[PDB]
Amino acid sequence: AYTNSFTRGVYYPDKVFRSSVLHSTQDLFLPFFSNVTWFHAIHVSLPFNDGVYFASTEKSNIIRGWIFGTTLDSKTQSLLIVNNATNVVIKVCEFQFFRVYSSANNCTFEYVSQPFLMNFKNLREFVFKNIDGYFKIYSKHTPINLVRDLPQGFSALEPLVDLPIGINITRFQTLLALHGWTAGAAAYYVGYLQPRTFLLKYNENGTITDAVDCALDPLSETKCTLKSFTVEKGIYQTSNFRVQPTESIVRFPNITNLCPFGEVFNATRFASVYAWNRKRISNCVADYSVLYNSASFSTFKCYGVSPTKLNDLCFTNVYADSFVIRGDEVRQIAPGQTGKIADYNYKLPDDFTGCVIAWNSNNLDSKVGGNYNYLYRLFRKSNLKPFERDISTEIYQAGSTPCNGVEGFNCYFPLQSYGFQPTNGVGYQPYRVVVLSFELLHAPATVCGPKKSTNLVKNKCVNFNFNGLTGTGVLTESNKKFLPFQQFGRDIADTTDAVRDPQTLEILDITPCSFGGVSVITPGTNTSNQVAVLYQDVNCTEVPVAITWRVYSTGSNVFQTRAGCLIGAEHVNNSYECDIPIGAGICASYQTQASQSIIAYTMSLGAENSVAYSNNSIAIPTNFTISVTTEILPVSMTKTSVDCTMYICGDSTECSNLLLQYGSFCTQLNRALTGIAVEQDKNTQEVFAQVKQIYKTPPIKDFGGFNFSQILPDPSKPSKRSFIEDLLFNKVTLDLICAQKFNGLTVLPPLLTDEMIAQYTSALLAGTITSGWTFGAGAALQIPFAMQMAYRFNGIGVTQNVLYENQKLIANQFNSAIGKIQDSLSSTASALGKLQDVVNQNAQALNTLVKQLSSNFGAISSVLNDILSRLDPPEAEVQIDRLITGRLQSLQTYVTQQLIRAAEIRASANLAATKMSECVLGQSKRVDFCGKGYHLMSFPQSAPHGVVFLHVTYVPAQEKNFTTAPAICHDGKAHFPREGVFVSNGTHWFVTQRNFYEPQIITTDNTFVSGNCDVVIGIVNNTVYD
Amino acid sequence: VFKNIDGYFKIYSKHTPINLVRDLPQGFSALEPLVDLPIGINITRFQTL
Ligand SMILES: *[C@@H]1O[C@H](CO)[C@@H](O[C@@H]2O[C@H](CO)[C@@H](O[C@H]3O[C@H](CO)[C@@H](O)[C@H](O)[C@@H]3O)[C@H](O)[C@H]2NC(C)=O)[C@H](O)[C@H]1NC(C)=O
Ligand SMILES: *[C@@H]1O[C@H](CO)[C@@H](O[C@@H]2O[C@H](CO)[C@@H](O[C@H]3O[C@H](CO)[C@@H](O)[C@H](O)[C@@H]3O)[C@H](O)[C@H]2NC(C)=O)[C@H](O)[C@H]1NC(C)=O
Ligand SMILES: *[C@@H]1O[C@H](CO)[C@@H](O[C@@H]2O[C@H](CO)[C@@H](O[C@H]3O[C@H](CO)[C@@H](O)[C@H](O)[C@@H]3O)[C@H](O)[C@H]2NC(C)=O)[C@H](O)[C@H]1NC(C)=O
Ligand SMILES: *[C@@H]1O[C@H](CO)[C@@H](O[C@@H]2O[C@H](CO)[C@@H](O)[C@H](O)[C@H]2NC(C)=O)[C@H](O)[C@H]1NC(C)=O
Ligand SMILES: *[C@@H]1O[C@H](CO)[C@@H](O[C@@H]2O[C@H](CO)[C@@H](O)[C@H](O)[C@H]2NC(C)=O)[C@H](O)[C@H]1NC(C)=O
Ligand SMILES: *[C@@H]1O[C@H](CO)[C@@H](O[C@@H]2O[C@H](CO)[C@@H](O)[C@H](O)[C@H]2NC(C)=O)[C@H](O)[C@H]1NC(C)=O
Ligand SMILES: *[C@@H]1O[C@H](CO)[C@@H](O[C@@H]2O[C@H](CO)[C@@H](O)[C@H](O)[C@H]2NC(C)=O)[C@H](O)[C@H]1NC(C)=O
Ligand SMILES: *[C@@H]1O[C@H](CO)[C@@H](O)[C@H](O)[C@H]1NC(C)=O
Ligand SMILES: *[C@@H]1O[C@H](CO)[C@@H](O)[C@H](O)[C@H]1NC(C)=O
Ligand SMILES: *[C@@H]1O[C@H](CO)[C@@H](O)[C@H](O)[C@H]1NC(C)=O
Ligand SMILES: *[C@@H]1O[C@H](CO)[C@@H](O)[C@H](O)[C@H]1NC(C)=O
Ligand SMILES: *[C@@H]1O[C@H](CO)[C@@H](O)[C@H](O)[C@H]1NC(C)=O
Ligand SMILES: *[C@@H]1O[C@H](CO)[C@@H](O)[C@H](O)[C@H]1NC(C)=O
Ligand SMILES: *[C@@H]1O[C@H](CO)[C@@H](O)[C@H](O)[C@H]1NC(C)=O
Repeated sequence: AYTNSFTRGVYYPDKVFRSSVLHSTQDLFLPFFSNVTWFHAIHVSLPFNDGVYFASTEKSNIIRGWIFGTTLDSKTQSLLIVNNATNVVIKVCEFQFFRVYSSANNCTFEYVSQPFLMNFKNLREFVFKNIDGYFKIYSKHTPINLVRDLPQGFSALEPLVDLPIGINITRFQTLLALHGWTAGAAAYYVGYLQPRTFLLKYNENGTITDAVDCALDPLSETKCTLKSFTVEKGIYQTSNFRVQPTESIVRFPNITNLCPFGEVFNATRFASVYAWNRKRISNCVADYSVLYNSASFSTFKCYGVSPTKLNDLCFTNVYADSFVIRGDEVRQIAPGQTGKIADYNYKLPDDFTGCVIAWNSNNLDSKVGGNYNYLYRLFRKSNLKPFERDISTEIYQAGSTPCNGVEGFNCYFPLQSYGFQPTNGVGYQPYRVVVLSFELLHAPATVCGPKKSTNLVKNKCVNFNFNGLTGTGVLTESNKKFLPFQQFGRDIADTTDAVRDPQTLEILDITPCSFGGVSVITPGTNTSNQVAVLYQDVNCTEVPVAITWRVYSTGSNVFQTRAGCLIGAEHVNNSYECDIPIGAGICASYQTQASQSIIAYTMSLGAENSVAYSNNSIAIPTNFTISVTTEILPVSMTKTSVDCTMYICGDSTECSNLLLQYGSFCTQLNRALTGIAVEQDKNTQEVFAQVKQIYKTPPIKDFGGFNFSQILPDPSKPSKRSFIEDLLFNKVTLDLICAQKFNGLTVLPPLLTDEMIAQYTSALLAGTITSGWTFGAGAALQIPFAMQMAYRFNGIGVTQNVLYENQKLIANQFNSAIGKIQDSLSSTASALGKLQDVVNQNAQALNTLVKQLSSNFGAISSVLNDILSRLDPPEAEVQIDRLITGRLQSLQTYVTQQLIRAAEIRASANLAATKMSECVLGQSKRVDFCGKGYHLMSFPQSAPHGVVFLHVTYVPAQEKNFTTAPAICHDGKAHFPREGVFVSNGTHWFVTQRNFYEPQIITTDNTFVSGNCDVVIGIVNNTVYD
Repeated sequence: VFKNIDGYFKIYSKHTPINLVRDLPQGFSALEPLVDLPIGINITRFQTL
């Protein structure tokens, strides 16, 4: 039987308390939704690889006992756990498989301890792990409902005990004791752990409440990468994919330059004993396999080198000595061994980096009468130096008297050769011995081996090697024309691009295994859980054959695009607004095409339109909308202060004295940050403090129907802000601050408090609504808001009569616009994106800075205190200086990023100051500067580290067609409109303003004369009143 | 071209026909490598036979 493990196989990774923190771990866990074996134990009257997760839900404690080992037959040590009524007993010994075991031999360690395990069934979760000879056991007891077959539910297993088990473990078994055998059946669950990366969520109590398997599905991969349980709708770049190579191929030239070492093995007569000949070969190829294949031998023992080792080791100055010796003298030449021949004929150095090969030579050297030609000398002045030969025939005085002349009593220089006979000498028969030594100690290398190659593969990623040039990828037919001296080809980027086969002189291109970006496209995690996967710049004929999660690699949804391919969304022919941009004009959405799914499509650039252009057709608007639009501008950012001493050094005197050497760097960093903070204050002053005096709105708020109650301050609230200002303040969200403060990263408060910023804004509002643009230039001059509105209308080329004749309508439009602003700000949280993401950037920068303190930067650890405690000053300081360099580099990176961010914030603040000067303090003519349409006025509103402009704009609407002429000819002379345009309703002609349909009688006042009507193209005929 | 670097003695050569207007005419050509020998001896002075 089998089933799926939903949320089981989770434990506390280490004995450490945490709280309200999402922690990422890499350890042995049971993967989520895994193939868990449902065992049933029934009587008729398992491999332990990378830990085991064991679950039991049976009653009456029926399942009692565990076995772990490699053989479990008392040949090798075994681990056994057994439980009964009162306690639990553990052994690690060789038990012969008390019905459990027969005999106890070689027993070394046993453990006796507290009990572990004490119709609603209960789960008894156990986890067994074995790492570097340490066996950790984890457990948990959880009563549940009846049956439920591994229900939905999460809980982690606390550790109980760890065992120092020093034996290889391969298989584990369960045992149980039963009460004539009673018939019975039971059930348990077995799961296998893998090296996985998990994300654990800790509650306020520090209990692991929930987990995410990062390496299960793309959605959980995005969850683990963002370190959050909720993922906002969009596209997120996850870990990069690379198709792995298939095999390894090695290419070398054909076999050349052979060592003729067979001939010296096949020599008719070998070198003498006392007069051994020394020989050296180099610059060829030798093998040991063929050496004992062609020339078989049985008497050989080698010192310091493995028989297989000689084949791959590359010689320059190898010493070879071959001679015929007696079988009993074959083993006597070993260094430090005493003997007549060793001390007076030939011996090897103590540091003999070599080995001996011996074989029989009786049948090739011995005669019937004996070979009396292998003469030697078992007499010398002393123990001769290693690798020395002597042929000087000086008489040796062996006896007590100076034996001189031809001979003496038992005195002679040479000795008669051994009676070398085939059968008579049992171990005295001659043997040929060759001693090969390789005490090289030299730069050149000559004699290594044929350096064997393998078969050639093509059109497939491989680990290719060409005469030491190593790489990975596919090979293809080469169009390059090499030259005989050229071997491989490089490109502009100094990388290998084409290589020639050293065996046969054919050349192939090199292209490493195709790869690209992996992106996950998701809607809101709350909205849905199905995701799409984008493979960037990879042809998706390759990923399906590349089928760690590869479930989606052979999905029925594949769409190919310029950006790459998309899997998990269906391409559709119709075009919508872009929601999630994919790239190269492809956008993804989540909709029902009634079941909802992810789709991909070509983005629409807006509704198709054809402007009704003609010779003489104009469209004139007859109505307008007073559109009030919010423009959010960041003005300042959180003024940050950092002290080197607190951050870089954990209040250590030694670290402080080592850091004082970098005083220049620290003063530069402090100067840069102080400059940034003073610049933030200057930004706020330049944007807001543009008024010499603080103006006050009158108690009578009568502005000809315009209602400024939502933007003017309300005395009720303690901080005298407005309704809209309060909404903006609530929308932006401004512990980790305590940790930042404790690590020496402080936030200096702005010079201007939110109260005085609101007071500056209120002064600007009062000046704007009571004086208009005049308070910007010089002394504030009072003017009714109606006539200021008439002036703003006159500014955009609309005659002031329009506003006075529609005063109530414009006032109602403005009020409804403010109402819509209030509703939009109250409803959605996406309004103040810019200020919120600025705050998020600053918070992320500070969090990254605090997190880099965990990096060791190649030191022993990331904490100075343990370094000081565990190290004597010199090694302590040689670690601490590296740590200081790392942390100073992190601080420099932070300060540089802050300088660039402060430059962009200063650009935004200069733009905000320009907008306050040109939109608030006056009416701007710059198109689309102070909002979309014809700008009328603006209202500043303070917001957390920024400003909001309520750009009031005139937008024409309800346009209609008219017939138009460039000029009028009345009395043979052309007439032109003073300021407006000629239009005809079909019968009569009229002069009108260009932004509001208002026809007027064509008279001498609104028109001026110029030349005659035979030059202007498109002039028409009409009459002009005096 | 005769070189010796890290005990490795390298020979480069090239063969060109000329009308023998005069010694070392105007022209461009490179010397393709022929043989490198791992000699590893001291070279300071050289002579032509
Ligand atoms: C220019 O556009 C104005 C709207 O942008 C438009 O105002 C609209 O006028 C109509 C009729 O005068 C109103 O319609 C409603 O009138 C009353 C409420 O006052 C209702 O009882 C009726 O049933 C009807 O629904 C609109 O309410 C009003 N819109 C606004 C925002 O006030 C002007 O009339 C237009 N001017 C010209 C010259 O076309
Ligand atoms: C300017 O606009 C203001 C908001 O649109 C408006 O204030 C609003 O006034 C109305 C009635 O005058 C209030 O409506 C509520 O009045 C009482 C309050 O106890 C309730 O019992 C009623 O049921 C009703 O809900 C709004 O509460 C009030 N809104 C705010 C935000 O204060 C001003 O009156 C407008 N200015 C002028 C001159 O009229
Ligand atoms: C195009 O514009 C024409 C010029 O304004 C317009 O003609 C005008 O039409 C109105 C009635 O629709 C006339 O108004 C007078 O009508 C009678 C005439 O006897 C009087 O008794 C009334 O009291 C009223 O004053 C205008 O007299 C007339 N303009 C002229 C100069 O005669 C056309 O109707 C417009 N046509 C279209 C299709 O838009
Ligand atoms: C964290 O543990 C505390 C106990 O130390 C929990 O507080 C009690 O929880 C029980 C069961 O949930 C309630 O019956 C009590 O009313 C709680 N006591 C108090 C004073 O609130 C607390 O609920 C746990 N928190 C979480 C998130 O599980
Ligand atoms: C897969 O890789 C590229 C990328 O799609 C393929 O190149 C396209 O091939 C199709 C059909 O032959 C053409 O219509 C496109 O114009 C090609 N585009 C580009 C950018 O090259 C290529 O044919 C496929 N196979 C291989 C081996 O690359
Ligand atoms: C001005 O007149 C033109 C043409 O007389 C109008 O354009 C037509 O609009 C209708 C529906 O909007 C289409 O079915 C026609 O194909 C259009 N014709 C042309 C030639 O473009 C235009 O709508 C009129 N202007 C306004 C503001 O309505
Ligand atoms: C505007 O009216 C004038 C006359 O009042 C037109 O001028 C005449 O045009 C015709 C045809 O080209 C000529 O035969 C006459 O000789 C012109 N008379 C004069 C006095 O110039 C003129 O054509 C009209 N405008 C247009 C655009 O037709
Ligand atoms: C579990 O594995 C067995 C054999 O290894 C297989 O027969 C069975 O279908 C698998 N079950 C699941 C749910 O994958
Ligand atoms: C449990 O078993 C141990 C030995 O394995 C023994 O010492 C102990 O007496 C047993 N207790 C009971 C209650 O069976
Ligand atoms: C294991 O026990 C056997 C007795 O059968 C003994 O010969 C051997 O020396 C023991 N080995 C160890 C390592 O204790
Ligand atoms: C290597 O030997 C093979 C086997 O016949 C031959 O085809 C190939 O041409 C040889 N290459 C060289 C460089 O000798
Ligand atoms: C996700 O949707 C739920 C309702 O289904 C809503 O309560 C929640 O606010 C949404 N998430 C976010 C981040 O707004
Ligand atoms: C888009 O239209 C073409 C023909 O115009 C058709 O072949 C194709 O199947 C359509 N796309 C989809 C996703 O059905
Ligand atoms: C626009 O005026 C020119 C001037 O001669 C004329 O040729 C053209 O036909 C006119 N356009 C149309 C659409 O009639």
